[PDB]
Amino acid sequence: QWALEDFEIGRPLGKGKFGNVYLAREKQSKFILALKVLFKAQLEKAGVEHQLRREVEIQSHLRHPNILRLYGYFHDATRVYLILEYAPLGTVYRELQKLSKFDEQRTATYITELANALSYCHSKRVIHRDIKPENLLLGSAGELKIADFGWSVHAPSSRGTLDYLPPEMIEGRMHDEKVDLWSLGVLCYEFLVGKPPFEANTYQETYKRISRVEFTFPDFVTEGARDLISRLLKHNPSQRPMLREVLEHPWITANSSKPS
Ligand SMILES: Nc1ncnc2c1ncn2[C@@H]1O[C@H](COP(=O)(O)OP(=O)(O)O)[C@@H](O)[C@H]1O
Ligand SMILES: CC(C)[C@]12C[C@](O)(c3ccccc3CN1)N(C1CC1)C2=O
Ligand SMILES: [Mg+2]
Ligand SMILES: [Mg+2]
Repeated sequence: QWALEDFEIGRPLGKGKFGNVYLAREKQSKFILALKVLFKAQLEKAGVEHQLRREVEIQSHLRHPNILRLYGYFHDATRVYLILEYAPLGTVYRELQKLSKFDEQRTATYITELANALSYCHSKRVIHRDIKPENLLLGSAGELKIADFGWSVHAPSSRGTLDYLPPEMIEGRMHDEKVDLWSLGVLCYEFLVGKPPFEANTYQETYKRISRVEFTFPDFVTEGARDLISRLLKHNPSQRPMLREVLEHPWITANSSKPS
């Protein structure tokens, strides 16, 4: 159906490991969108065909305002093209670099939107497994949108930076929905502080800090945020709260600008 000739390509939006993402306009409708370009040789050498199929399959059937739409795909002799919803306000990653850290209200609002999207996913027993700032995008009204479903699967299951991964996943053990709850805790901390809680200089040390759950709070982190973050970052996945508990947490309801 679709081919390259149906699109006018514009400025580069961002780069990933495989993805090279461009602004584009569909010629006949003038529909503005983002084109994620992937190199077949690279996908082949890495052997990640199965991940790309999951990305296309999962994300094209999901329908939630806080989840980035994927409309379709095509391919030519050297490349694959994913047709995505364009997110005009950029990444949460960029916004964090701009401001250093977020206040409590901005943080709590992002966490609610995230918890809302993750709740929809887990209801279908879909787990994302790669929640982090560069994969969280912003809409025209500044609303958060989860993207990059390359690592997602159907729980239960086995299998760059370790910073967002829970102990059971890094230790090669088995995992479920609770992995996304650990990542949610890591994100809440990084939003308020400016860096992720287990960050270190080497892969080897980061691994040690994650598996031992070694993190501390700066003085300016309030009691409420401390309580929520400490509940999310439990070694034992079953001890981690449910998304409903997160959305009803006193610190969240006191500071968030959006509902569940
Ligand atoms: N729909 C989009 N709108 C705006 N920017 C995007 C969009 N998709 C991706 N980007 C930018 O391109 C980067 C890489 O995209 P991503 O799909 O995460 O690739 P990868 O799977 O290689 O990580 C993102 O971090 C973001 O900066
Ligand atoms: C025609 C065929 C060879 C294929 C199928 C493929 O696995 C795939 C997977 C998800 C989405 C699109 C496509 C494109 N067509 N693949 C990419 C190299 C991974 C191809 O080149
Ligand atoms: Mg990505
Ligand atoms: Mg990916």
